[PDB]
Amino acid sequence: PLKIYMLPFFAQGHLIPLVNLARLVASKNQHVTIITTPSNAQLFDKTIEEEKAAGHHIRVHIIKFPSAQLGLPTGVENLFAASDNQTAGKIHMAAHFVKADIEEFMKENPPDVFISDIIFTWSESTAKNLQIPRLVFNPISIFDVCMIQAIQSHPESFVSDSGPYQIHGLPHPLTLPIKPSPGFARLTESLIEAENDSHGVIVNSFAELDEGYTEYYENLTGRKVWHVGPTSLMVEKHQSLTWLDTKEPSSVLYISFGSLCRLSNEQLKEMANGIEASKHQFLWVVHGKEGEDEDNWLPKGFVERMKEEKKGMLIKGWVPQALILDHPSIGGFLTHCGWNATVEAISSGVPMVTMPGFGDQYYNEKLVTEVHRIGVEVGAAEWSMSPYDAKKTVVRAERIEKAVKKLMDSNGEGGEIRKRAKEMKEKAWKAVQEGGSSQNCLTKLVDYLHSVV
Ligand SMILES: O=c1ccn([C@@H]2O[C@H](COP(=O)(O)OP(=O)(O)O)[C@@H](O)[C@H]2O)c(=O)[nH]1
Ligand SMILES: [Cl-]
Ligand SMILES: [Cl-]
Ligand SMILES: [Cl-]
Repeated sequence: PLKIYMLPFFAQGHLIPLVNLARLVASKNQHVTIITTPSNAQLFDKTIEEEKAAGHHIRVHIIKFPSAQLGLPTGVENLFAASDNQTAGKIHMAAHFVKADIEEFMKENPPDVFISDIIFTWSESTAKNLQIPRLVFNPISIFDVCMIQAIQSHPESFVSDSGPYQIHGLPHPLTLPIKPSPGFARLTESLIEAENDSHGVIVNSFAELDEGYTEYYENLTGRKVWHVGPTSLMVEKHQSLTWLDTKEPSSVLYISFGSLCRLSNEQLKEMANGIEASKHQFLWVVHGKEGEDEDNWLPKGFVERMKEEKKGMLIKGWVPQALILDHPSIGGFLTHCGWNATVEAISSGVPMVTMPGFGDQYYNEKLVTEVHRIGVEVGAAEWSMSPYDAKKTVVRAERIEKAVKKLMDSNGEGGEIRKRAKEMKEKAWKAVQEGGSSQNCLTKLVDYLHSVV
């Protein structure tokens, strides 16, 4: 059994995929330690207790979050607790400050293998000075870094002031309506750089989804890709459901952007008009609007006609999203294309209507709509690097209405996309089931680590 230390970054889209990888590797009779901070460990300690109770050798080593060095108040230890770019940048800076406590812990208790999130750039020098193999963990598909690199390597394609823009050199032709904003290629230098006797990159995706981009990346960097994901699938009555029980199969568009990527008042109004003009049934979940005048973010009397024509339901608060996406009445998912939303949509076979909000979501959109055609693209109006900055432009209602109609209408393109989405669901569960690509690759990874030690 190997001694494997796993270092997640302090963000939910990074933390939970790496924790799930930790549960998978522990389930293969390995000694796994997750190194994290107190507020983050309490997001999954109950799962760890259940794994320990099943005989799996998995534990959490607590390190102090550098709140004092950053001037952050206690309990602000992940991006979900940040509310502005300054705080978000400080949490990114925290990845550098934890280096001393982690290096000290590893010089005293050296493990056999060190697995660290892409962000901890110091992990390379730490593994060399301790003479220990290190693998990088990428919590999303390898397609994103490929799209980024293709953009970076073709600056002549983005010289025009107005789009569309062509992305060349990839397995698929890709287009962008808006050019990437300065700094779009952050947190990729560790992934794009060539190999220096690399043990590979662990990728939270599956081979079928990344097909072609796996080879593009390996050819570009020389580094092996280990597809072991989606790890959230590998480790496997609310009034909304009651309303859905009255609707025809695949007849309801589910709309949810969550809390981080919540839309502006002007954007919510454009959305309601486009959704209403689409004439399709909808389940719209909005966060952070309880006790606010609906006229501030909805058209006049939107909710009145919404219930009179029996078209839509608007929920202000938390909904069981996993059960909603599994309900047969849902026929579409309008969302921001975050990785977790993308994986959940795939796992439920639900086609997406893509409206990316910030960051990696513009690349996730293209994987969904232009590579795999398991969703429909609304059309971005602004490229934002941050979820907290207010957008100077808005996605107009006709674009939202046209995209919903394109997916939800029967006689057209939506039938193919709906069928492709159902087939990707089967491919995703097959990859994580017994004998699937990601289960086989996880076994080969652990075997390879044994021969490296
Ligand atoms: O009303 C809600 C909002 C979110 N979620 C779950 O919370 C995660 C997504 O949270 P959120 O959208 O806030 O995260 P973001 O993608 O914006 O970072 C997923 O597992 C969803 O299933 C949920 O169950 N109900
Ligand atoms: Cl996942
Ligand atoms: Cl917005
Ligand atoms: Cl295989």
